Amino acid sequence: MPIDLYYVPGSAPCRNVLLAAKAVGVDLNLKLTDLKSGQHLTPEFIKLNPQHNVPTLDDNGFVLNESRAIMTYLADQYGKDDSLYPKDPKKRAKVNQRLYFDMGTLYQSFGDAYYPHMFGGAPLDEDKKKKLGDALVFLDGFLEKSAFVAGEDLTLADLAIVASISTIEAVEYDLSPYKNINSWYSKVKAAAPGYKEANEEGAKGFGQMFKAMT
Amino acid sequence: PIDLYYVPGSAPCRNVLLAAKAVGVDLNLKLTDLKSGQHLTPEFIKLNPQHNVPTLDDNGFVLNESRAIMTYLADQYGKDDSLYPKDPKKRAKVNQRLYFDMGTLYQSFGDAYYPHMFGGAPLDEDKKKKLGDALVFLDGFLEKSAFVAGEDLTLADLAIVASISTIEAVEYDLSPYKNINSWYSKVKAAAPGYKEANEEGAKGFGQMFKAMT
Ligand SMILES: N[C@@H](CCC(=O)N[C@@H](CS)C(=O)NCC(=O)O)C(=O)O
Ligand SMILES: N[C@@H](CCC(=O)N[C@@H](CS)C(=O)NCC(=O)O)C(=O)O
Repeated sequence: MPIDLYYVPGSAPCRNVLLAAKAVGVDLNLKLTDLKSGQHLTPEFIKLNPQHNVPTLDDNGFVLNESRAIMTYLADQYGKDDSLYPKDPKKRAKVNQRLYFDMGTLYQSFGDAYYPHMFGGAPLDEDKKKKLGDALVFLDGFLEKSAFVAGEDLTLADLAIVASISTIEAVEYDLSPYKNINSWYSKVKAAAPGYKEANEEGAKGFGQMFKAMT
Repeated sequence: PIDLYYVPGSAPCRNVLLAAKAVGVDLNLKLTDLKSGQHLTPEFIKLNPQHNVPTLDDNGFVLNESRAIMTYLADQYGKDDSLYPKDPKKRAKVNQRLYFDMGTLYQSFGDAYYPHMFGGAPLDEDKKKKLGDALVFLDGFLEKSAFVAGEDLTLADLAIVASISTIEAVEYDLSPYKNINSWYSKVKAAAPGYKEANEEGAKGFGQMFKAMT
């Protein structure tokens, strides 16, 4: 059977996976799982994934959540060669490093600053914004030294980080200080297969939803 | 030589010290005093611009992010496939649990305790509750598997045991979680070098907590 992906388009973690699947060359059967209306909280979804979250991959009964685990699973299980996620232990470690940066530092700080404001009606906190800036400073630093985030080729880590950066852009955060981010971002938009469909449109939709909600 | 810049009370540092024991990698430990800015010297920053620990320096190859260092030691020096299986599906279960550990378990612990320990803030019982939720999910994982990602000790058990030992050290109450507690016993015994790598640092962290608290 085709591999199912339970997802919503505006979700950056979901876009991580959409991008990885396009880059690897995997067709997914997309199962829209609307969170507003609780589709992740049905009895059948809970049974599939006790954490009741998207993305959830179901590859013919093999089920994963965690976007970044899903990305590397697709790449190793279905990739034609290892360019997007090298077998070499050192190059692979660099990609993993930046995937953890993306989760724990970049995307975490974005969510910390923006989700309570968007979903909880909380004031946008300047201290929290600052910490998202600090994360952007680091990423700009990475990209000063290398063409892509984990080295000289586009890898899974650029795909996750672009999903996060496009989301940060979509809430109208000012990316103008980060010249290396900006140059890289243009490069990834052109290089990442299926960029516009897998990421750009969902990110733009997130931005619309942010405006509406705030 | 393979250097580790660290402090022992840090759960992310213990993540690595555990992995290093399990894989069988000797590390030259370089204690890094954070309170006096040793991670902020020019030399450090040159090595790791994020100025954080753990930092690994494997003969000039530099990494930060504990969980990436863990899987690097296995990938580069590993002799036991069962610790971090090469099979893509088994490996993905290990990876899934590592991301659970950073993004759900340890995240929710840090959100609940760090503001209090490091910010003077009072403990928010709703944030503690979200840590509870993460522990509920973990306890569930362990209902139908011996270890967090399958039937063998893996790198994911080692990260999660660093996290749970930290959670225990702040006197959070783990008695409701029967599967976590059974698993925790097993890992303390199964993980090579567990006391050296993890116990004293978790105890240290707990003392620090009690002092700052
Ligand atoms: N760390 C996870 C995050 C997944 C996540 O945050 N999903 C959100 C949507 S963006 C969700 O499904 N929330 C519903 C829930 O957890 O109840 C990943 O990378 O996949
Ligand atoms: N996600 C990183 C977190 C590392 C981390 O937060 N280290 C702390 C100690 S527990 C630190 O070095 N803080 C100093 C700083 O960030 O400037 C990992 O897993 O290694």
